[PDB]
Amino acid sequence: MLDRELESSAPGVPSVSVHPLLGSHVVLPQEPEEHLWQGDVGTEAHPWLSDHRVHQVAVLPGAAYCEMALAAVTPVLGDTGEVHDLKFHDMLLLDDATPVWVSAAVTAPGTAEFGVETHQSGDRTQRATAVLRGDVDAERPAAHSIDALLAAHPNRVDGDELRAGFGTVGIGHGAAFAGLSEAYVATAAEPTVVAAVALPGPLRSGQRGYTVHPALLDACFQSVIAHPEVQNIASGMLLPLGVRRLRAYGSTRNVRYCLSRIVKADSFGVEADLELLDADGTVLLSAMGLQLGTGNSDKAEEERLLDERLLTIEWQQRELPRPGSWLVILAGDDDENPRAAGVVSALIGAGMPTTTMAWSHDADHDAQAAALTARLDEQPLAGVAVIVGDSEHDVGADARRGADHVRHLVRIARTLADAVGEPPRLYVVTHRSQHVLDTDEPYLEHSGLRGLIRVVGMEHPRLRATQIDVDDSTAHEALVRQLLSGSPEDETAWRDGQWYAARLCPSPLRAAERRTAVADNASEGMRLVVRNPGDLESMELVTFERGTPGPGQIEVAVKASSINFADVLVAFGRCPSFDGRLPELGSEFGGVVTAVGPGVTTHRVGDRVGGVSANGCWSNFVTCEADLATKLPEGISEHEAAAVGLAYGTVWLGLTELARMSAGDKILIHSATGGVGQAAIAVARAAGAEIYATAGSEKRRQLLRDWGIEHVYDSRTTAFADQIRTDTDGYGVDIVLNSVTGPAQRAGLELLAFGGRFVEIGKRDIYADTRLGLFPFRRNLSFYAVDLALMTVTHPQKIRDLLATVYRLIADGTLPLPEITHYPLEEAATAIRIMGGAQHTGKLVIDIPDTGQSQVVVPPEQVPVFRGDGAYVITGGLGGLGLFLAERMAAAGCGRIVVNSRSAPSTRSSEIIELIRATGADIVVECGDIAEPDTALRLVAAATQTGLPLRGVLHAAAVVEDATLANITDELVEHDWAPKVYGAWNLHQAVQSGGPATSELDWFCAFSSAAALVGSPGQGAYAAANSWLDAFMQWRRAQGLPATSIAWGAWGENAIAPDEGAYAFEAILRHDRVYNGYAPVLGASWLTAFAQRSPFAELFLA
Amino acid sequence: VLGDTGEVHDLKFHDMLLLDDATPVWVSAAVTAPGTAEFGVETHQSGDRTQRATAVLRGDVDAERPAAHSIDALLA
Ligand SMILES: NC(=O)c1ccc[n+]([C@@H]2O[C@H](COP(=O)([O-])OP(=O)(O)OC[C@H]3O[C@@H](n4cnc5c(N)ncnc54)[C@H](OP(=O)(O)O)[C@@H]3O)[C@@H](O)[C@H]2O)c1
Repeated sequence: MLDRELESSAPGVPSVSVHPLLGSHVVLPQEPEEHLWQGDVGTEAHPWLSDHRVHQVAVLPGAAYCEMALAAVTPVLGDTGEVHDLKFHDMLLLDDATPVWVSAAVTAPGTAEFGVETHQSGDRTQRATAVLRGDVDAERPAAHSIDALLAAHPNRVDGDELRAGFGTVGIGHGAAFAGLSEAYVATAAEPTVVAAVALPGPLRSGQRGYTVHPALLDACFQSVIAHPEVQNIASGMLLPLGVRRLRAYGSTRNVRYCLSRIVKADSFGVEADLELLDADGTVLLSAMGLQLGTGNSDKAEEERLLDERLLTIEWQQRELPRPGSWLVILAGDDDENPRAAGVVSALIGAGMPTTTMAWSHDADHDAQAAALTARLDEQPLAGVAVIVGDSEHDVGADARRGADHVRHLVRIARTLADAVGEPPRLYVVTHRSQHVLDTDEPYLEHSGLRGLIRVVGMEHPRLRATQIDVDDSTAHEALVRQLLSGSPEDETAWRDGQWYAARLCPSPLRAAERRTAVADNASEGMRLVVRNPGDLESMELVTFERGTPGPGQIEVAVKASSINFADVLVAFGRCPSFDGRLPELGSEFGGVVTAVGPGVTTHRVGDRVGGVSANGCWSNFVTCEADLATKLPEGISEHEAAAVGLAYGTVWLGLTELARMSAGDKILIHSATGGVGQAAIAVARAAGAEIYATAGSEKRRQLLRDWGIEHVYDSRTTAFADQIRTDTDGYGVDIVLNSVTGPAQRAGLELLAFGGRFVEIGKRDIYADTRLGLFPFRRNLSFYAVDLALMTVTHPQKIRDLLATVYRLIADGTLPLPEITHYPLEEAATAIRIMGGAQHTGKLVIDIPDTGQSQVVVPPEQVPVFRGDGAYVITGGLGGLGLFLAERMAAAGCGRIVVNSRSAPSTRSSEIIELIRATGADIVVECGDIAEPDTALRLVAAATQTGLPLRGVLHAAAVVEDATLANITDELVEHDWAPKVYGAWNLHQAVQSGGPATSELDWFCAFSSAAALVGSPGQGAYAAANSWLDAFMQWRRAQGLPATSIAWGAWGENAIAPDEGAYAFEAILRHDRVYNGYAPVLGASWLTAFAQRSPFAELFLA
Repeated sequence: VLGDTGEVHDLKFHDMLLLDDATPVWVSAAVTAPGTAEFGVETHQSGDRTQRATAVLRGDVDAERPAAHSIDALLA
């Protein structure tokens, strides 16, 4: 509109052009040339950013920081430049609004430090850092022949096919990030990829002021994965971690191709060099040294894999929802079932024509099978309820009976499957078959049937194989309610009047699923720590092995320790440290020497001492250096010294030592109601200084006024400054014990006059690199930084003397001790909530229990598991997993490993045992059929023989005979059942039967199968044997004995690897969880098929 | 700063800013206490920072709109 422009040539709105990401730019008024941008990278501001998402959560791609760095070059360094050593730190998770701060600072001419950070509730989080360089030479790589390149790379890779592959590992690329059309490759020998990238149509409008659009640059990074050497080697989650050198030669608007080159292709990561070419082949941008990789740590990769692979069955309290003839059939005729009687009466009571069948063991099964098939063809029925009979506490009997039930349910299930018409719904009613409520002790016999009904439902889904695990107390009126409601639930249970329903889920927790113990407080190590800072509920009492001290160290028996404000920040994760590592809870202590390490003349055992250590002083025993402890004088207790130490030390150092607090001079004590505050008052009163104090609460301020201190102000504002200037007739103060921050720090410096002694104890502003204006220093001011924590490492003698001098002054009575409020170790979190909320006054002391009392404690991975002072037994050790585990255990440090297998050792097995015995650890081989009882005893006696107590068992012994329900013979059931169930019981008995050597074991593990859990068709007999063995472990745990079961997946020698399972096995044992299911889950065919068929795997579909 | 109606308190000017074709100035307001903020204008040239103006800002003050006058009566 030529008119609109001429009339608008007068009222113009004041606006300025900005970068889409970087946003508003400000150059700070300081040397060196320091720049600063503030901008939004939220999904509301930049919709297209929602299309890049890791694990279904929108995150900022690596490519975004690349653009930000490239963009920040020209304004800082007014020239053509590069971006060197660009690194991506934490993963930025995007919201509707995600403000981000970029900042570049000139270090040297033609060089500048770059950095993208994000600020949340005061806490800064660095997201990326690099170096900008302008001095670099204009070395534009020569244009390429797009025709020749594409001719040299004939093998085409589709973009959608590759982006689908990214979705499996967890990385999602939406419409915006689908720029990669297709990538052309050749072989692994050829290290290059010619990719056909292009910024999608919607984003072409939004090319705006981008050096390179991050959507486009990420599509180039995707192109690197199309290389065959990358696909073959690094078959894991590859995320960009950084870029060695980034330069833009021109506009990337017309980029149509991306030429990649593999520098290095390793299992850990992939390095590559990129070049963005236009249609002609001219280079527009180059990325040398693009580093991709498995996000963080090698050990953190294992921990993450283990979590995804684990599986557990969980029971949910459910209600029967919404809105034909029936047949009730039995499994024991000589046993009169009131459940069967009551069910038939309740179905007829509901108004359904019910018939009853009496199939029992030791009966003509071919004739009864024909009688059943006749009843089905005679009348069309809706469902068939199979009532399993319960005989009449002996497990031995229930293990033998459990086989007969499986053999009999196969006979019944086979005849229902072989139906001319539409098969009716099968309902199997078992008596306390499996564990649902934590209080339950499982009734076996029916334990094996849950694996069979799961396989029958998979082999023959027409008849929806449903299981109903009933208890004695429940009522038949509520049971038939389930049969007639027709809910699609396949695994169900009844405990009292409540209906439960199973559901498969991964649960790799480490809270209740971690070992527990009880430990003495006089003996045995126990320490207090936060498993994850921020949450005070995560404050745990952990165990530690208190070892011999030395050289030049001392073990102290702590009677008490303090709670400093520093220990609160540690609890919330807000504590700053020069080391970088977050310190341990408890800095100071007061105790009695336990042991003196070789060799120190200074300390003696039984000396009452107080000191410092780190390493957690909220524990019964602390090992501290001789440099950090001092004998307490007679005038003070362990608890008095534990409170005083740091508060008075910091003050002593700060006021009387650094600031040389003279008499009469005015002192400003910030937050004077606290520990350091009360200590400051004490020495200020002693020195004869005029006190000016501050405090947050009115109640807290009024306390200072009552303590006899005139001149009290608010610590949360900058009022105190002008108020003190008025209350001193413009003089101000002399000394300032600054615990406060920000403008209150600056205001405090501006306050003190001539004498000027600013003592900063507060670390926040130092670690934040706050540019402190030097102009107030024109009056001979003196700034003092104080970090006793650091001093304890750099000059421990000065800290020794500083503690020793305050313990002397306080014991002499030269200084009076402050308000001390004791807290038992248990209520430590409560003291933190109080201190952390500014509710407290004075000092808070943690009292350590000097008693013969016991306290419940948690061993994380201090668990023994594999040890040289203990023997081990492995059934099925001469082959399969057992031989790999035995070899791994011998290497892990095990004294005597008895290996068993009914067959003699093979030629390759004997060779493996020879090299293990050659490399120290002895391996005994005692053959036998574990199904026979004498074998279990012979094994146990052999493992103990070398003066070693049995510390663990492994039940890998197994037979696998697979057959379809139609051809599952009665003999084949006993073949698979015998080693798994009879061996497990004979092992259990051999352990109890054994003397005190066997009554000391740490674990009892049993290798189960994932086929029992899901229902792999054809297994059946093997599946049922495992479901009994899985329930047997929950029963063994219920009795108190240790017990474990690991339902394994598919091993190698997509499928579990050998060394992958070794870590999982060892890990599962470090934790107190009975059922563990290690199996490759990802997005497998058998899981996607199982999730859509039944609501048991509801959480897997999502 | 204070997303509301506000007063500017104790506005002081110090050194006389002489202007050139370019004279960059940095304004800077920080919250100190609630509904209150230290305001400050300054200029950095050759390494010497020069505070050209300062004040406090208040958003907690009450809108006591002075009464309107009679333009014509006033002129009489
Ligand atoms: N080596 C060292 O550098 C060193 C040694 C010791 C202590 N210090 C520093 O000195 C300070 C006091 O130590 P202390 O334990 O002896 O005294 P303290 O009074 O026990 O420490 C806590 C006080 O900090 C104030 N505070 C401000 N913001 C707070 C928040 N978000 N949460 C909780 N409290 C808050 C509260 O006082 P008001 O409400 O009265 O303002 C509270 O009483 C700490 O800030 C600590 O880092 C430094």
